[PDB]
Formats: sequence, C-alpha cells, structure tokens
Amino acid sequence: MDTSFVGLTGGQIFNEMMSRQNVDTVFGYPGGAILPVYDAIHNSDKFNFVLPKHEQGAGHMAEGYARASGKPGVVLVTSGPGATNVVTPMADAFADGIPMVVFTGQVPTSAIGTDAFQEADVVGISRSCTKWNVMVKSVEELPLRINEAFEIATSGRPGPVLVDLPKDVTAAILRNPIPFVMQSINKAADLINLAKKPVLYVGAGILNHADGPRLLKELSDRAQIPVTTTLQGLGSFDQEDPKSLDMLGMHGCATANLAVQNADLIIAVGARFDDRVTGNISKFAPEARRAAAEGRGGIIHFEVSPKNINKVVQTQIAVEGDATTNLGKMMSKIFPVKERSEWFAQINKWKKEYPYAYMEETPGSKIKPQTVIKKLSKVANDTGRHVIVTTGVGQHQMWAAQHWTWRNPHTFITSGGLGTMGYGLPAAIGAQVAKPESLVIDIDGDASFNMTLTELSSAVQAGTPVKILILNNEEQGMVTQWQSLFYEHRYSHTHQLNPDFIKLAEAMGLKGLRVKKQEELDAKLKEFVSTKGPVLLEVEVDKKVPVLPMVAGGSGLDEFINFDPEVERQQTELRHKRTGGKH
Amino acid sequence: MDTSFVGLTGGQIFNEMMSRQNVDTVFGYPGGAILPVYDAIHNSDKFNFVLPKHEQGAGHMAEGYARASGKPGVVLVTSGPGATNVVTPMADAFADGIPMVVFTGQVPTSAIGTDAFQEADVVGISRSCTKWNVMVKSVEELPLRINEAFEIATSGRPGPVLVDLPKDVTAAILRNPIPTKTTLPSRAQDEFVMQSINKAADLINLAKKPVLYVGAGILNHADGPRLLKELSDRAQIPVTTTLQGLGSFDQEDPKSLDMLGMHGCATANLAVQNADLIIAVGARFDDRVTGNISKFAPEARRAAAEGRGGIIHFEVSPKNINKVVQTQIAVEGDATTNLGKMMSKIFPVKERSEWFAQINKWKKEYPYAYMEETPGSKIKPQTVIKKLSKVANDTGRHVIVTTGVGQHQMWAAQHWTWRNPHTFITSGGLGTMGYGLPAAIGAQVAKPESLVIDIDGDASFNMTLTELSSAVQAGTPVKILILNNEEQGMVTQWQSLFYEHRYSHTHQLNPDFIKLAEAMGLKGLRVKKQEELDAKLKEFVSTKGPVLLEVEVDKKVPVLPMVAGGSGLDEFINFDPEVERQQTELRHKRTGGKH
Ligand SMILES: Cc1cc2nc3c(=O)[nH]c(=O)nc-3n(C[C@H](O)[C@H](O)[C@H](O)COP(=O)(O)OP(=O)(O)OC[C@H]3O[C@@H](n4cnc5c(N)ncnc54)[C@H](O)[C@@H]3O)c2cc1C
Ligand SMILES: Cc1cc2nc3c(=O)[nH]c(=O)nc-3n(C[C@H](O)[C@H](O)[C@H](O)COP(=O)(O)OP(=O)(O)OC[C@H]3O[C@@H](n4cnc5c(N)ncnc54)[C@H](O)[C@@H]3O)c2cc1C
Ligand SMILES: COc1nc(C)nc(NC(=O)NS(=O)(=O)c2ccccc2Cl)n1
Ligand SMILES: COc1nc(C)nc(NC(=O)NS(=O)(=O)c2ccccc2Cl)n1
Ligand SMILES: Cc1ncc(CNC(C)CS)c(N)n1
Ligand SMILES: Cc1ncc(CN)c(N)n1
Ligand SMILES: [K+]
Ligand SMILES: [K+]
Ligand SMILES: [Mg+2]
Ligand SMILES: [Mg+2]
Repeated sequence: MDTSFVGLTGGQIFNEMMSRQNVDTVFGYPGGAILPVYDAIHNSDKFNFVLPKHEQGAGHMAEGYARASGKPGVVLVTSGPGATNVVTPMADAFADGIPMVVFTGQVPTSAIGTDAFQEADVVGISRSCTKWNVMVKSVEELPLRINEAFEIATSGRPGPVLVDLPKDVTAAILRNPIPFVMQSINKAADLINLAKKPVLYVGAGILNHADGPRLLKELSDRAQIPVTTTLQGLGSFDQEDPKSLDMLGMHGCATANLAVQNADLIIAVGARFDDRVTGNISKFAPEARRAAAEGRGGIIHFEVSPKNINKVVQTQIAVEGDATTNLGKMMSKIFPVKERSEWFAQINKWKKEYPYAYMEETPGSKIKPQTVIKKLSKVANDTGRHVIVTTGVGQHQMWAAQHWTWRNPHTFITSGGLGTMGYGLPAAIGAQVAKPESLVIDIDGDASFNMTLTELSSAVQAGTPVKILILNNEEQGMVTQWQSLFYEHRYSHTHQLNPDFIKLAEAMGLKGLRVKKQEELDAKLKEFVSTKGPVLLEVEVDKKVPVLPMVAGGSGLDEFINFDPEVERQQTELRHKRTGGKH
Repeated sequence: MDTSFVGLTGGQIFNEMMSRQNVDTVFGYPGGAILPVYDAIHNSDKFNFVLPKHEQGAGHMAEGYARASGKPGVVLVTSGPGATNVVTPMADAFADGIPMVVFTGQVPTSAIGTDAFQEADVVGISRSCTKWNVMVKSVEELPLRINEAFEIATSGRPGPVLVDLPKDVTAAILRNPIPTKTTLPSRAQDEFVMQSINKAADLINLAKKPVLYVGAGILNHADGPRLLKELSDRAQIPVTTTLQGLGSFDQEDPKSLDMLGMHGCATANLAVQNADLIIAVGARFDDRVTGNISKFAPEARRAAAEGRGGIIHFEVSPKNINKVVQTQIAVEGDATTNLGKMMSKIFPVKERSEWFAQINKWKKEYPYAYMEETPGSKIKPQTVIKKLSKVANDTGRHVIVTTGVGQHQMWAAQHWTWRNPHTFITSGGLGTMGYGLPAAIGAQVAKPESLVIDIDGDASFNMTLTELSSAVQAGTPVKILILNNEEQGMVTQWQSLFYEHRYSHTHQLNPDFIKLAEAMGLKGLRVKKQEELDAKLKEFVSTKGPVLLEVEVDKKVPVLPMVAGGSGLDEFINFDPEVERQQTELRHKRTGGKH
C-alpha cells in the first residue's frame, strides 16, 4: 500500500498527480464545483496555468499545445456550463485523434441527480466524443482514475478523455492507504517489391512517433516511392524532395490524385481514408483494385486501430500497430529500387501540367489570397526561426495547406475531422505555450476568427506573441463556394458584418496592421513576422475566389475541376447577373 | 393523406412548416450539411433571420427571444461543430424551462456511423439536455417530427428539443403522399385535480401565517400575475419570488416580500422559515432557494405534523412533485389555471395584523444594506443598479433586463424594482456566463420597441463579446452595462469566505471595453467618478442605437445577505460595515497586497 497521499485533499492529490504525469501546463477556467482543486493548485510551482476567456478557448488551446508538443493537453473547468463549453473541443480532439485530458468539476455526490445548481450529466454528454470518461466516486480512487485517463488518452490512437470530479470528492481528505503482425509485414514487403507504380498515402499517424518522418523518408528513398499526404499529414514529408506528390483529396493537387488513381499499390500509412480524401468511394483507387484482383498489388494499411481497418475500403494487407514501429521492422525486407523511369516520368508530366494554378494579381486588382500564402511562406522561412502554423476553417485553410512549403513535422495545426471554425487563435496560443521560441502564425478567415476572437486578450495575459493573419474576403468563403457551384449563386446568410479588426486588436492590447494594396503587401508581411509581441495583420483579399482543384459529389479523384482563367471570368459575370451586382 | 407537399424538397417543406408553426424569427449559422435548408429559406419573407458570430450566440439569442415573447426560440445550425456549439444553450434552456426548437444539419444518412466529415452523434450528446430529440430518417416524416418538436417544446414545463436533419433528407424531394395528421400542428382526472384544489383551499383557509412562494411557472400563462395578485389580495398572503419569478409580482405592493434564497432578503427568508403554510406556485425548490433542506421551513413542517398547515405545490411536471421536500398537497397542471379554479373556494380575509406586523419589523430591520460611496471611493455596484432602475423605469418605456452570471446578476435581482412580467431574463439553473449580451439581442428582436438592458459582469461579458457586431448587424439597439470589478466576483467572494482569501485564477485581463465597442460599431462610454454617474446613465439610456457603458466599480465586495453551507434560510450573514473593513485588511495581508 501507499500512504504518500494520506492526509491530503482530493485537490492536493490532483496537484501532485500533475507533477507525476509530467504535466507542465494546465488550461482552465474556475467555478464553484471545481474550487477545491483550484485552491490546491493556487500558486502551484508544479506547472504553469493558462486562463482563457471562454472554456472553448481552453479546449482548443490544449489541442494546439498537444499538437505542437506531443504531450497531452490538460483542461480543468467547472461543472455545468464549464463542462458543456468544452464539448466542441472534445469532439474536435476525438475526430483528429488528439491527446487531451479534460477535468470537469461536478456537484457533490449527494447532489447528483437532483437538478442541482450548475449540474449536467457530463459523462453522458461526452460519451460519444471521448475515448473514455468516468466520474470519480471517492478520493481513494482519484490517483487511479487520473492514471488511467492519461494512459488511455496517449495510447493506441491518441484521443480525449474526461474525468468528472464531484466537489465533495476533491474536498475530501484521504484517510486510508491506497494500493502474427510479422506475417502481415512479410507479405507487405513482398507486395511492395512487386509494385510497378506504388504510392505512399501518408497521414497523421506517422506523426505520432518521433521517428515517423525519418523512417518514412527512409522507405521512400529505399524503394523510390512517391509520397502524398493528407491535410493532417502535411509536414511529415519534405515537400522540397522530388518524390513529394503534395496533398491529395477533395482539394489536393491533380498529380497526387491522379497518381493515387493510377497506382497499382497504395501504401496507406497512418491515414483513415476519410471522405475528404477518397472522393467517390466506388471510384477510389481503380488501378489498385485491378492489381488486387490480379494479385499483383492493391492496398496495404499500417493502422493502429483495428476498427479503422477495412472500415471504408477493403484492403489486401493489414499491418496492425504503430506505423513507425512496423515500418522499421519491414525496412530490411524491402529491396533497394534503382529507379522508376516510367512512373516518375508520368508523375512529372502531371506536375508540369497540373500545378496549383489560380488567377494572379493584375494592375489595380485586389490582393489574391493564394499569393499572400506563398509570400508569407517565404518571408517566414527567411526568419530562420522554427515556424508553426495554425488556421481557421475554410478556403484560407485549404490555400494555406496547398501553397505553403511543408518540411517540418508538427508545424501544421489545423482542424480537419470536425473542422471547427475559431480553432486558429486558441490553437496558436496553445502551440506558442508549447514552443515559446517558435514563430507561431495563425492563418485565419474573417468568419472563423469572429468565432473565438475574444481570446486575443488571453494571448496578452498568457504572454504568447502569436501572429494573427486574417485573409478577409468578408464572407464564409468555403460555403459561398458551394453555393456558387451547387446552388446557383444563392448566398443564403453567408456574409457576416465584420468589426474593425485593427481597432479590435488594439482594444485587445495587440498591434494591428492592415493591407489593401498590392504594393504594400511585401512590407506589411515583413513587419508582421518581425514584430516582437502579439500582432494582427488583416489583408483585404479578393472575394468569391474558389479553391481548386476540387473533387465533390460523385466525382472520382481523377474527375476533378481545375483552374481556368476564362471560366473564372465567366463565373464572375454570371454571379453579378444573378446577384444583381451585389456579389 | 396529404399530397400538397409532393414535389417539394425537405428544405422547402421545412420553410413551409415554419409559417404553419407561426415562426417569425430564426437564429442560425449556415454550414454544409444544412445547406439544403438554407437554400430553401433564401430571401424567405416568412420570417426574420438573425446571424450571430458563434452558434452559442444563436442559442442564447433564441432563449432571450423565448423569454421575452413566450414563443419558442428557433435555432438552425449545421452538423458537427455547429451542433456541439449549441449544447450549452440547450443545457441552459433545459435547466430554466425555456421553449426552444434546435434544428441541426447532419451528414447524409448513408454516411452516419462512418466518422464522416463534420459528423457528431448529436442525438446522443443532447439526450440529457433536451426534453426530447430525434433524427429525421426520411423526408416523409419531416412534417411529423417538426410538429412533435414544437408541441413538446411548448407544453408541460417548456424546454428545448433537438431535430437532427440529414443532408440527404433535406435535399430529397417528397415523392409520396403523407398523412394529413402529420402535417397539422379525462373526467376522472379533472375531478381529481378539483379534489386537490378543494383540499388546497381548505388548508389555505386554515392558515394564520401563510406565504406565497412564487417562481417562473406563474409566468407561463398571460393571466398568471393577475390571478396571483387576486389570491394575494383576497386571502392577504404576502408574496416572495425566486430569481426566476421576479417581475410576476409588483414589488411596490405592501404584501411583496422581495426575493428569497441564498441571496434573498432576510424578510423573505424569515417569513418562509416562520410560515405555517407555504404555497409554492411554479417553483421547484432548487438548492439556491431552500438553504439547508433539513432546516427549511420548520414552522410549516410543524404545522403539517399538527395537521394545520405545511406545503401546497402548484406544479405542472410530475418529475418535480415531492422531489425535494414532502408536500401535503400537490395541485397538478398549469398553476394559473388552477389558481383560477380555486379562487371562489378561498375565504376572503379582512386582515393579518400580527403576521404583517412581524413582517414589517423584519423589513425595517433587514434592508439590502451595503457599503455606500464615500469621498474618493470607487463607485459601488449596488448603487449603479439602484440608480439605473430609476432612470430606466422613469423613461416610461417597456424595460427588459438581461444579465450575465455572478454578483452583478444578484445585485440586479436585489436592487432593481421589479413590477412587470417577462422583464427579467437571466440564467439561473445552469448559470451560464456570457448569457447577457446574446439574450439581450434575442429579447430585443422579440420586442423591438422595448428598452433592453444587459447588466453584465466583466468576466461574463468576455465569454461572448464577439456578438457585439451581431447586435449592429441585427439592428438591435441593446444597452450593454458592464459593472467592471476586474474579477470573477462570485468566485472571489467564495474564495474570500471559504478559502481564506486565496484567489486562484479568478482575475482575467480585460480588453479596453470602450475601444472594443467602437471597433464593433457601437457607441462606447465609460464612468469612473461618482460625480459623473448620473449623467452617464442618462446618456446611456437615451442613446438611440446600440451602446456600451462600462462602470468601474469597487472590488471584492460581497453580495449579502448570504445563506450557504449547512446554514438554514434564517441563519444568514448580514452586512456589517465594521466587518467589511476588517475583512478588507485581512485580505490585503493574506494576498501579499495583490488584492
Ligand atoms: C474545409 C476542409 C477541407 C478539407 N479538405 C481536405 C482535402 O482536400 N484533403 C485532405 O487530405 N483532407 C482534407 N480535410 C481534412 C479531412 O477532413 C481529414 O481530417 C484528414 O484527411 C484526415 O487525415 P488523416 O487520415 O491523415 O488523419 P486522422 O484523421 O487523424 O486519421 C489518422 C489515421 O491514422 C491512424 N493512426 C494514428 N496514430 C497512429 C500510429 N501511431 N500508428 C499507426 N496508425 C496510426 C488512426 O487511428 C487513423 O485511422 C479537410 C477538412 C476541412 C475542415
Ligand atoms: C449566482 C447565482 C445565484 C443565485 N441565487 C439565487 C437566490 O438567492 N434566490 C433564488 O431564488 N434563486 C437564485 N438562483 C437561481 C436559481 O439557481 C434557480 O434558477 C431559480 O431559483 C429557479 O427558480 P424557479 O423555481 O422559480 O424557476 P424554474 O427553475 O424554472 O422552475 C419552475 C418550476 O415551476 C414549474 N412550472 C413551470 N411552468 C409551469 C406552469 N405553467 N404551471 C405550474 N407549474 C409550472 C416547473 O416545471 C418547475 O418545477 C441563483 C443563480 C445563480 C446563477
Ligand atoms: C452562487 O452560488 C455559488 N457560487 C460559487 C462561486 N460557488 C458555489 N458553490 C457551491 O454552492 N458549492 S456546493 O458545493 O455546496 C454545491 C451545492 C449544490 C449544487 C452544486 C454545488 Cl457546487 N456556489
Ligand atoms: C469543405 O467541404 C465542404 N464544404 C461545404 C461548405 N459543404 C460540404 N458539403 C458536403 O461535403 N456535403 S456531402 O453532403 O456530400 C457530405 C458527404 C460526407 C460527409 C458529410 C457531408 Cl456534409 N463540404
Ligand atoms: C464552429 C463552426 N460552425 C459552423 C461551421 C460551418 N461551416 C463552414 C466551413 C462555414 S460558415 C464550422 N465549420 N464550424
Ligand atoms: C460558462 C461558465 N463558466 C464558468 C462559470 C463559473 N463561475 C460559469 N458560471 N459559466
Ligand atoms: K505545398
Ligand atoms: K427589489
Ligand atoms: Mg472568409
Ligand atoms: Mg466581474
């Protein structure tokens, strides 16, 4: 038995447990039910505390922190509204597999089920958006539940867990002492050595191991296999390398999508074949299916969660467990490929004919959002500092993914599964806390920013010099794009009235910069990244600009729509006509 | 069967059902999954659409709208994050009995359970915080589900309901005729209710020290206040209301006891503790009202044991009957309706001289005392409320007050003079900080001619301040008052009292509220000096468009009286200027001079 906790309150035990769990930062907001814990951590030197203005902010900050550090994000909020306010961050973390331990205060056990003040069935509400949750029933089991929580949140596919803490439990004083894969790997190696047009389809899974990108590069080099990544995989592969296919999917480049449709063997590494990547499932990877029917190729899936194997598409070989680990074991079984003339020739043909094209700036026209990303990408890189990027949700998010040059793992923190608008700012703040020395940039949209802009003041109080970039098109761009394309340009409530972003930033205690003219863009971006403290830069960009290429509806990854200058001009005329000149 | 909808999309059917449900306002935010519905309501003149900056804002706006109009608040958001962002507003409406119909877009029925883009098990997540919810599986059942939603939301004890709308269902065209019933919005029992009514009348006619304990329930019927007043006058029964019953009884009436509870006045609490009969009308005996339950209403319990009194409860929901305390008589159904049926059985009372004399001694002895302004001191929050109550009330306009959560909320409750029904819109059960602003916007949409004032706290305001721009876009001239004490007051108060002045993370860094207001497109005003308070309050109230007024108030000031812990309603802590001064000194030492 152990007695190192005897005599301590549940809250004090919590304080100690954070230390034992190597927790160096806690994001939270106090409240009545959780007071016993806040009293115990008052002026605690075991970890730093970050106070947001809204619990949702604490949640997304914790996700940002976890994404940039690899450590679980710890949240501490009160009962009722405190707990319900973190449901979105949990659902978000659940969708993207982010390690997060949410601690929610709860009314006394003697008040549960009586419709008590600020009481909510948090365990029930968060059941579908947590890998596991529980309500601590006594101080004796607090250490155990805390240990199980951290373990579960960081095992298998990382995810969020919730621990409900009744007020009487955290106030209570502890009085008494307390207590085959190899086979798949072999077949996988043979299939690869037998592939004539292989493709590595890499996702976030490869980033869950410090050696992930290293081994990925090793395999790519050894077998000379081109690599394409999902949105969440960006950064795991050097895009400067000739073997990089860039991003695939709904808004991925043509090369990446075509290679996937013509590949005889798809090597899926830490990717779940979500509906934003596969396109029309029945049309997905036609050549791989043909190679599978001929026993000369198909799909190999390195997946840690059995539930995600054969969930979307039938695979030929499944390698269960950590991807990085299994890739290391298979390495030696892989035959060094000299070169793939034909494969690389076809791929390079596509790259030269299908680049991320778009309507560039013309004399007197407004600034193009794509151009802003390309310029900022270079300006940021030229600082020589470690750069981390977060984003909101929408077009600006896709443009950031496409036009930025990814080379470093854990440098792109964006909401993909749930796609939570407002993620940008709080995520950046969290990331900055995790990497104090890094340059953290939040590439945001005006609508997304409006969702959680109150956290600007939190950036100041937390001492996080985040760089907030707002690509202002005065519209919910991603939605208007769908409205333009699928709903005859009927913009139904997709234009919110924006506040003055510069005056807002200043009101919040940040420096505010704005750019309207092309001739001032370069200087503004430079001043932006070189500013010492937190700063916000608003760039007025062109409106109703579609993100291309694009695969939607029943279209296959190869049935994408590409950019065409003449088509854009025709759409503009049609749009003006249908909106009476309003848009 | 009905064939009139054949050929329409689920979205168009939705649009049509709104007018049949008498919906004139919808609060929402677009998204992919809900696009089919948005395209259908594009430029629709069936109703006004209000766009917030965050779904939580749409939810609280809908609540404020519902509280002010008596009509269900309608929310229309997208799947995933759009739906999870309305969980707080739903849980808030569930706790406070607010009618709301939440429509959430959902991924196509064929993608459900596949971890699809922006997919969430919304029906599962909101199960515990809705009176009922459902996922529409086909366009054929859309009309039926909508009708059931509105009926459940507005019947019994009002509350929120959620209707999940798969994208393929709203985009689908109805190709099958459907039952006309699904498209259109006991003697023994009534005899039993009348029996309990007669039994309640007999008990009331026997009472010598009765007290009417009134809550939100009396406000769910237009004639509630009138009938309450009639009974009060007829039987000479003094009236106390919960936080949610404020406005149901004219506080200018001699028989008004003001608010009871944790922070209620001593007169109301003592009256309840000494009454031989407690007549609970539309109130649920929650824990912020009863104090230590074992010490609650000792005289009424003694009267019950002697068969000459006890507790009568006019409750509409079986779930809240005999849930907290044993009652002698429960009168089921709508309180107002039942008071009407009971009236003629109540013996008119000439006077209750002794009972009233005792009550008046308490009123003179325990007013809502506090440390008033002194030379050079900062403005006192309680003083702001008293002054504003008079300025606003004097305009002659219909006034509606919303608030945030905390001390400012309690001071607003205590120091404002309540006289009109549906004029106090506050978050009581869940106590959601950030409620103030969006609720005011929704309330203003419901009542365009009313003077809508949000008495907010600085920390509460920070939660949802982004909705300021929504107020401008919606054209709602709300008056935002921020009693800025640069702290989470209600929490620091508890830390001062129970945690020896250890303020753990209860001081958030505020932005410049005046510059914020201007940046958001509103007029901004600030007051620091006592000498300028009157002028600023007058400018505040007479400004035409939306306006924000920040009042810097004194810090670490406790809300009193206070009944907490194991204390009974009669074991309250009262204001004492000497004790406040000693506590102030103790605080400065303990905090190392930080506070
Ligand atoms: C506006 C918008 C547009 C989008 N457009 C695109 C687009 O065009 N292209 C695109 O790619 N995405 C796009 N997305 C993102 C998309 O929804 C998905 O979030 C993303 O594709 C998922 O990528 P992932 O599978 O790599 O990561 P995850 O969803 O996190 O899935 C990772 C998979 O790896 C497995 N795994 C995890 N850890 C390990 C380990 N240690 N060892 C082995 N296996 C592991 C998991 O359990 C899981 O099956 C978009 C999102 C938004 C908001
Ligand atoms: C900081 C803070 C401090 C607080 N301090 C206090 C305080 O000191 N005093 C206080 O009173 N409250 C206080 N509260 C509010 C408190 O938590 C409860 O929200 C409030 O007391 C509930 O009042 P109610 O019972 O009247 O209304 P509800 O909670 O809405 O309950 C109404 C009851 O009436 C019934 N009913 C509804 N409609 C009808 C009808 N048509 N016919 C018949 N019956 C019906 C319901 O079903 C239910 O049982 C505080 C809250 C906060 C956030
Ligand atoms: C306004 O009431 C209030 N404010 C704060 C800051 N803390 C509390 N705490 C409280 O009531 N604690 S309690 O644990 O006795 C409790 C009893 C019943 C239901 C819930 C809770 Cl937390 N109250
Ligand atoms: C960026 O993707 C996006 N953006 C908008 C504005 N709408 C949609 N809609 C969409 O994908 N619709 S779908 O109904 O075919 C769908 C398929 C699978 C899972 C969810 C959804 Cl909504 N997408
Ligand atoms: C929080 C939130 N609300 C709404 C949406 C809806 N859809 C988009 C992408 C834009 S208006 C979202 N992605 N996130
Ligand atoms: C949303 C929220 N967060 C925190 C608290 C706690 N005092 C509250 N009442 N509401
Ligand atoms: K790129
Ligand atoms: K009063
Ligand atoms: Mg935008
Ligand atoms: Mg305050």
